[PDB]
Amino acid sequence: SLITQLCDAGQLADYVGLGWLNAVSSQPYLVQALGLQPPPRRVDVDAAFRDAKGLHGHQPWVATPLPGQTVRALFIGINYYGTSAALSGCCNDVKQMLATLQKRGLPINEAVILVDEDNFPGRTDQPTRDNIVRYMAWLVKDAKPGDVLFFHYSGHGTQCKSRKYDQCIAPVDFQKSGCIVDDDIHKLLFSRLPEKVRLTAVFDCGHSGSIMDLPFTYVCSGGEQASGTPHMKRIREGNDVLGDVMMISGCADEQTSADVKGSTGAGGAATQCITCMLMNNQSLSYGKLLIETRDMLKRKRFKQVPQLSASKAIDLDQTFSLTEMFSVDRSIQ
Ligand SMILES: [Cl-]
Ligand SMILES: [Cl-]
Ligand code: NA
Ligand code: NA
Ligand code: NA
Ligand code: NA
Repeated sequence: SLITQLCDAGQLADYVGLGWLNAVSSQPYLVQALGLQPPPRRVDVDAAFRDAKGLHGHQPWVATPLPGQTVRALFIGINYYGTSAALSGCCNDVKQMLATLQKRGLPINEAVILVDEDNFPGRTDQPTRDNIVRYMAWLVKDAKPGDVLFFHYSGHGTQCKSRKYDQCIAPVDFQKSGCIVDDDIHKLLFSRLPEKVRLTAVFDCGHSGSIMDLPFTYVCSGGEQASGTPHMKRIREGNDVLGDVMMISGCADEQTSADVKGSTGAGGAATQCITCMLMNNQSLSYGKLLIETRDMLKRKRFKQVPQLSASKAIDLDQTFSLTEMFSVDRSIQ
């Protein structure tokens, strides 16, 4: 059962109290491009699920249980301290993610936190290639109808050579162990969910645009209005995802600029998008919330606009949530 009292297993983290909601930067940070990488070691999903046996998370805070549902979460933040790859804001993104989920009362049964920041309360382990792979398997391995899964990554996205380039993420030990290709992330995180499981995945990568091979997407570009009726669009033939996967990322505005012939930051946009969506206390639809969120990113000088991708065409009139299955937009084949 979920721990419902602070006297049950002792005191738990108060991330809001450590200033992680209100007293850390929510501004853009600099993300230098990593550059083209050598070929990665492709994932053996068998070995991943084997290495995940016996892994577990911990309950990060007390909250009100959702009847008929469990919640599992994996957070990955990578600053690449001391290297040419160093990023200032990725572990801070995870701080804000954790504090926002706590503030809003998401009842997480088990969380795993992979960050390279020292003295980070609740840190499970280092975000190495092998840890990311096995804990991705951990997140999805026990999934049953009604379950809710949450995934957050803030770190480098880049390209790696094949054995045409692949999009990939860089673990903290990428220099030794190589990157993880988006196809393998899709196979670990998305492909192995059964029906009636809900996942939300947030990828905060300054230089990717990748949508993890999902079949439907919606970009909340500059010409969208609250008085319009947005829809997702199909961008890939075929689909191997049974569950309800929703992904938040940032991408370039698809509206063509009126500039003919200001300052921004590329880091932190996806995290601000999801946290802004969660902090809005008015039970807005996906569509309306993405407008407000787009406006926040342009106000705060982020380079990116919001991108929502999914395993089904979500009716954007549906109320945004982390916990509910999608209402399908039947107009999108
Ligand atoms: Cl619950
Ligand atoms: Cl609709
Ligand atoms: Na915040
Ligand atoms: Na990068
Ligand atoms: Na598959
Ligand atoms: Na700003």
